Amino acid sequence: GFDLSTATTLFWRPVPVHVKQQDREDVLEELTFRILTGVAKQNHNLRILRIHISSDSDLFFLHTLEVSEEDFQSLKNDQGILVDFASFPGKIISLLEKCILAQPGDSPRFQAVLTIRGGESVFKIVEINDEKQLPHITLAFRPGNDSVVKQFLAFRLSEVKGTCHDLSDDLSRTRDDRDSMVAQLAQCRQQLAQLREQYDKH
Amino acid sequence: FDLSTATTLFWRPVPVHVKQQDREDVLEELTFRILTGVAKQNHNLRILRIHISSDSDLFFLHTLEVSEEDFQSLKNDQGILVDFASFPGKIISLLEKCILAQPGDSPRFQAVLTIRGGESVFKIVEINDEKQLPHITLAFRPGNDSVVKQFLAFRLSEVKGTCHDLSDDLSRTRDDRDSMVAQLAQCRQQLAQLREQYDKHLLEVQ
Repeated sequence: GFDLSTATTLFWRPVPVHVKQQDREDVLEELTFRILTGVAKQNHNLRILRIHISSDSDLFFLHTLEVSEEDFQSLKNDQGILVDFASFPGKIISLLEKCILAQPGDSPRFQAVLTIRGGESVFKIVEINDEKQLPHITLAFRPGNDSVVKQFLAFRLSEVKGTCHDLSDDLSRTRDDRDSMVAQLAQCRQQLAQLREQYDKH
Repeated sequence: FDLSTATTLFWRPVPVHVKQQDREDVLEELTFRILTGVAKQNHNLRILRIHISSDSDLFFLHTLEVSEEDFQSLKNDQGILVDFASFPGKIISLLEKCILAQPGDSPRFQAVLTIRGGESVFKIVEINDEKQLPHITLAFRPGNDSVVKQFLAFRLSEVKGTCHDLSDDLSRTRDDRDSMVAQLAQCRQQLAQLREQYDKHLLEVQ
């Protein structure tokens, strides 16, 4: 399937989403959106796009979408999506960018909506002009399950563990440099105090 | 089991001899973490939990969990002289022995994890030439999808946190480094200016 190793992040930012769940109350949450593009393990010629909706506050919350260069004609059909596969992530980004920048008094107002109906969920980005609500994109996401959330958290962990390692390396290098500057400052202060004595010389 | 009020008593990699049914024997370095706390349901019930994981296989997990109550069965089915409070200490010293063991040693302390599928047995053995004498033998359950999920979410928030702290120190360190360079440059300026004031004043007084 999809190899999160050879993957490329195109977008990875929190977006203000209106989450609507089945027997729970409507809530405005800030959810993380990551748009990934790569290939299939089985066939290195099959391009795939992956989208993840997660929360930094709920580490178990996850919603996923996955479409190959092939199956894109199915998704494109029924939706009316004018754009091709290569163009698709760009259409998604600009729309999520509009939602990010939306301000209270706005009209037309761009709003992201995630409707959770048990084992399936629908993500839409809508343009709200007073009464009328016009959708720019409507997508089909699958929530959970235990096996998928498990793999995601293992990916996230190795990822954070890695950026942690890099931070540690810079801190070492920075601390080493700071220590060298103090030695140089002390030597300069010594030269300065010695020159002052050499000034007397009376 | 309260993971909020929990306490880590041990947390280190130990060299373990992993034996699996249908696979070849392997010497791996596995992470051991010993925690003690209480039950969510009853704040009066003391519990001990031990996790065996790998930094190389993020899905590998084997767990052991015993409450102050359940200890007596574990104690009888073993001959363990020590009480519940004393038990983690017995485990630690044995894990230290395995950690410090060197190749040519005899008596040599060795950690062994046997996987039969659905169940796994962890033992710490003393090897004096031929004879192998076990000091501890424990029953571990390999983690399922739901248990591995919770573990990785715990690990992630934990690393995400120590990552934040590292970032803060790097900011503070970088700020200090930048200030030292400014101080060094100012000192070098003062030094060059004094030199001109000296040179001139000595030429002038002639």
